[PDB]
Amino acid sequence: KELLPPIAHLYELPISKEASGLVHRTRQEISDLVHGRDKRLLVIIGPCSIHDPKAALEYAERLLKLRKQYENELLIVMRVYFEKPRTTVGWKGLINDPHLDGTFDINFGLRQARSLLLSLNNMGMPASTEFLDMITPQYYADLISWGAIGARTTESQVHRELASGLSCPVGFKNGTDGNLKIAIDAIGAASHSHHALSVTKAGHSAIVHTGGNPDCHVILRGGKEPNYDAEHVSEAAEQLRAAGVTDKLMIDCSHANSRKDYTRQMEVAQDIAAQLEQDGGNIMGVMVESHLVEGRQDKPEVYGKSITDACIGWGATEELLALLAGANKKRMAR
Amino acid sequence: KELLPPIAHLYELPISKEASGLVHRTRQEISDLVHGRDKRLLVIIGPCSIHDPKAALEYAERLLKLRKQYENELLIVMRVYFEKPRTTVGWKGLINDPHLDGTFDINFGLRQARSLLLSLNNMGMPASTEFLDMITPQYYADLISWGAIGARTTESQVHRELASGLSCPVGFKNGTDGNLKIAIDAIGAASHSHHALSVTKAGHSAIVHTGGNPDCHVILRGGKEPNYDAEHVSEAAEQLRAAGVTDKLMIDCSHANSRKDYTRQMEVAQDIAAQLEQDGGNIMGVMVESHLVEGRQDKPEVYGKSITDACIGWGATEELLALLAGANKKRMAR
Amino acid sequence: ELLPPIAHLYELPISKEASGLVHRTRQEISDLVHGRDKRLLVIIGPCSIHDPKAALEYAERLLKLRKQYENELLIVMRVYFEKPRTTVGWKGLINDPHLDGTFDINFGLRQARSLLLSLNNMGMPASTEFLDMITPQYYADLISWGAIGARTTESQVHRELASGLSCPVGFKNGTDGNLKIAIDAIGAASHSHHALSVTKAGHSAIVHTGGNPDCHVILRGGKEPNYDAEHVSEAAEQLRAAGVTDKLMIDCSHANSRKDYTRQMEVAQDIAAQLEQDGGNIMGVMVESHLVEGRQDKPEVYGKSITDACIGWGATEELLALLAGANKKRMAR
Amino acid sequence: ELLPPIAHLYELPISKEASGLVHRTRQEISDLVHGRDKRLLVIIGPCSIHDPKAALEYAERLLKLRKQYENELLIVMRVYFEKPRWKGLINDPHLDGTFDINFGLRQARSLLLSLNNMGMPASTEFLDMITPQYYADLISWGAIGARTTESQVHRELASGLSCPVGFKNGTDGNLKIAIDAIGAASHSHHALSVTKAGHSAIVHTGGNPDCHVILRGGKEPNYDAEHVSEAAEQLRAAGVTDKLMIDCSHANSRKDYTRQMEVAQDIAAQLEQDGGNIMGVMVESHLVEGRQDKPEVYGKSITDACIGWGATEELLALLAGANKKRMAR
Ligand SMILES: [Mn+2]
Ligand SMILES: [Mn+2]
Ligand SMILES: [Mn+2]
Ligand SMILES: [Mn+2]
Repeated sequence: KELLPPIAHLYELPISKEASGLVHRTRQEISDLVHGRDKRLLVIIGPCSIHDPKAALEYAERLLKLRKQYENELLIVMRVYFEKPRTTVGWKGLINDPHLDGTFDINFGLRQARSLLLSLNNMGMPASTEFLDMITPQYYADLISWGAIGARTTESQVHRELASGLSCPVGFKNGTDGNLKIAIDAIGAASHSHHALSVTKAGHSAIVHTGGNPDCHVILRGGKEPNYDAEHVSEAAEQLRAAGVTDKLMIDCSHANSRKDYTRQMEVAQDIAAQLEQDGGNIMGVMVESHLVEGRQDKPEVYGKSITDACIGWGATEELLALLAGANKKRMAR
Repeated sequence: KELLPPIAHLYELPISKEASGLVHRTRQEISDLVHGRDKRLLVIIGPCSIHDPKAALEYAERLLKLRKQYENELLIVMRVYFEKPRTTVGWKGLINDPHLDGTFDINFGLRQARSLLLSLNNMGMPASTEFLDMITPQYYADLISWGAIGARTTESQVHRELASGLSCPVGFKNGTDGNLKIAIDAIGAASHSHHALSVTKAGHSAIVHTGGNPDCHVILRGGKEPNYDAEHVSEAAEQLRAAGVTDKLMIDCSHANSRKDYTRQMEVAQDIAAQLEQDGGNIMGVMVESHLVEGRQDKPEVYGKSITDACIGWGATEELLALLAGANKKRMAR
Repeated sequence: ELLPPIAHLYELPISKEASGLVHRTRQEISDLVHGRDKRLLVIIGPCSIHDPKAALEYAERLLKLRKQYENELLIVMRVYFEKPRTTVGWKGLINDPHLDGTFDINFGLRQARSLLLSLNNMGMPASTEFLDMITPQYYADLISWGAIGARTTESQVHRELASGLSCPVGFKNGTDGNLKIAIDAIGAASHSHHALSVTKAGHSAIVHTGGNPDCHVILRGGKEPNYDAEHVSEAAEQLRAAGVTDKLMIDCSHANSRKDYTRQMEVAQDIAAQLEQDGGNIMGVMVESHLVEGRQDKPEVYGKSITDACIGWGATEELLALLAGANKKRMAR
Repeated sequence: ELLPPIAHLYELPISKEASGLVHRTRQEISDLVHGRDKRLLVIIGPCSIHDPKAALEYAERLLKLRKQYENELLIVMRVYFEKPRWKGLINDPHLDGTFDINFGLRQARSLLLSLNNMGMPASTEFLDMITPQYYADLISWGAIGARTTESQVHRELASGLSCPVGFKNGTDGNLKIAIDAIGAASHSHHALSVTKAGHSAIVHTGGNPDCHVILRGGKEPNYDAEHVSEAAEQLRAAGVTDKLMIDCSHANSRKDYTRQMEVAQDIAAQLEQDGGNIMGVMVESHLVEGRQDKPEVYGKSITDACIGWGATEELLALLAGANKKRMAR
């Protein structure tokens, strides 16, 4: 199959006025969190990965009510990640393999991804994703209010350059090691201007002079040990001030910080709430892996149940958000 | 100024019949080493970085003599790296900054890199390089007999896919932590077939189905602790066997193993040499950083003196190669 | 920003049934060009397409005649998107799809492919004029017979294009009355060429064409009209002397009709008589027809040309029954 | 695999001096088209270029006459790579039927650049929608063939070119097609083209205000005073420049090279009597006269027969002398 260029997809699914309005302001609102001008708490919450658009839309419908209810405390954004990167061997995600049958139908996957994101934004839910790849971003980055670079790629030069060219805030994860320095450096690198090689909306390789991305930050996501608590937060903030970059950071309640057990996500959030109640001046956000139904499954049999990492279910998601708004209500009052 | 596609470079500088046979043959020869079919020692030696083609060619002429001289003991290949990754400080290498003046001139830079490579293979010197991104390899991979993926991108899914479609053998580095698993996972992923995005010789994005690369292997390059000795090699080999991948590996004499001191490359070589005399079954090659003149300089004033990592000079290079040839002749005769 | 053909092919893939109609009809026409079959090819429909709704209603009506007369005539609809005008005027549905002087080529190519896919799906093959080297890729797969413009029959690059098409192509005699250029053009179109063109992915490239063996001539007047037996017999002699097929198409409209739509029927009558007598050299005719007769400067009335004047449906029924009847007798000898 | 223009522009960028010469020659020919200068444009040289060595040798000689006659004639070399029919130098640069277009475009661009750099401006016929951008930048004057003057896509092409362009009457002898072609190419167009990078694209051309007609025979040869007055009328009637070019070879010579001089004589006399509407002539000329089927003799055509150098000297002197008088009055 010939790969369709971005312009093909952009022509069928142009950004709407409302969607570009929401991306613009959500980007702006998050910038304010990164630089300490607003004290609301970014919450990146949703499925480990998107495998069904229908489930994703219903998830977004519920999430949206809670984003509106808690809007003075939290800034809620949906995880719309298309894949779980592989150490090896599972399913590569919606874009790479949208039919979940090992066919590669990238053209269909990118169309479906663009469509899901346009629809979420159109209903009022801004969206987040991880940019793995140097070529796919162009397809839907205009519908993204916040991007991640993963633990496995935060050290990659071309990923740092990718980030320097995006128009959304970007979070960089510490190494699968626990190494924070690679993420701090990455901030350095992404904030500067670069002469990169990328591919245009028309599908041709090209030189792009990036403008630098001034709204990057660190994500604490565990390593050898969990790095979510106050002491790890304090040490990180120190390192961040020493490199002269922002000391506002995000914490991932999931992955290595929950030690690969979804039931511990709540416990990590409880620890974060307590830091917000005492002080927690260095935290601008959190990350949660959440779905309609808890746990995981190998085959997409059950509706709204993850097929990559296990997630908490809707019930626990309600509790968890209520917990963080409350604790953040108090921090914003001091 | 606009970016030229690989076909423009291939039309000025087509691969000669001699270079392509030299490449086909050297790749096959290295595959024999990776899979334990031959017991010669692969030796990847040469400047930390190429900043001058003239000095580079003169280096190769001398190195060519030793390659012939030790051809029954050592398989010698020139290091032809166009940069040292640098986290935000200094010269971006010869492809990005070919004029060494801080400008960016990638059309000139890719042209000059291909020229050099074409001239090295025509004189009878095979070449090795590090593939950093997904776009530039297409400009000269046909001239490369062995490649490396940088420690910084070892975990990167997109670099693993890159390696899976390269036709040369590829070596992957243990992590900046001393960590071997990530290199072994990389061999895993790079040996499989992948559906990925890349850019054709014509400069267009496209879907590629890679065939998988069977000749990948590990490179031991230190972590917090140097990892060139018997014990580390023994331990490395076990992990490799337990993962069902080749237990033949390469050891970096430079950088962390040298404790970042160019005067210690010889020490590490000695240790490797004693392993070869004794047993050394699991060693298939070594990396060495070497130039016409020893040391380093901040600015490119002195002819044939590195402006990136410090290198051993030509004299010490002859002594080291002689030491390795002699040790390996002994291994080969048992 | 111009979208490559692959973008339109992804949204509007050719269906199996369209695929089979195109294939079948190109072969069927091929047999007319080379005299293996004696049915009369009729290219018929509006001068230009300005409204897909009317074109669809027209195709529906035509399809029924296509079947009624299926043993005497091979009816293929005319789906031209413009009349080339040597003065100011509407640039046609591909360039100006919105009919407001806008240029919106993406929308226009998409709409053209869609109409053409809809027509093949309903069971009506389609013909068109290929006017340039770039747009045909977007829908050539949906076309059973093509024409090269009278203005481009001498153009080497348009001859190279015909050599690459997989449908039969017709070449017109020169506004002069000139037949040599069409004969030369068949000459050239039948050979392999190494030309430059644009790929499905939107890139310039070298293509090696295989030759198009199913080309033929179209008689479209002077100067003086050239549809009668005397002109026909003369064309055939030259075609033979050139060693190319001596089966030809005659255009009932335009200059052969003295630029008057009410005279298309008279040209058809004369062709009917020739078919009744002998007319062994005629393999097809061309007719400008719409739902309603005539023309109008603005698109005010439904199914009425805004380019050249066409006969209406009433006259269309009459003209076709005449050629079926007359060709029935040809085929029975 | 077709290289894009940018690959050839990267190897062979226009020099400071070539840029100057092109801009100046377009501007000077423009002056002839619009009646600010009364020199005679002479488009002269080989029928087709099949050897760059010969072409550079010919240019070297033509240069000397371009200087000698710079106050009377504006001499521009004819650098046409083919004759519509051997498929020409760009298609078949090796003259062996192997179609190495990449080599042929490169060699085409190289020769053009050398010619400009030696002080010799250059003209060619744009046949094709895709090739022009590989070297339009080195051309001071373009032609559209009689066989494409009616083509809409070739009119649009000329609409986007920065050099004056001449349009031929048809193989008819039909002038109206070249007249409607000026109208069309003078307007702005939304046409499809190919970028310097090799991708198809929408380009909005700005219009070409320096176009004009080329009289090149019928029918009956159409070079004389009467035929000229007839064309002028129609051109004025059509509201376009009544200043035109006359081809001395091809139809107007009855396909006879020896007769080229004859046409030039008629033209000279008009230039002396009055000849106000003539701004240019075209002549087919090589180092050696005649023609050949195989390229065995150096400097001799293998498409249309040309005059040799000796006759070129005479034909040029005759046109300069005649035009000096016109410019005197
Ligand atoms: Mn996950
Ligand atoms: Mn180094
Ligand atoms: Mn018409
Ligand atoms: Mn000629």
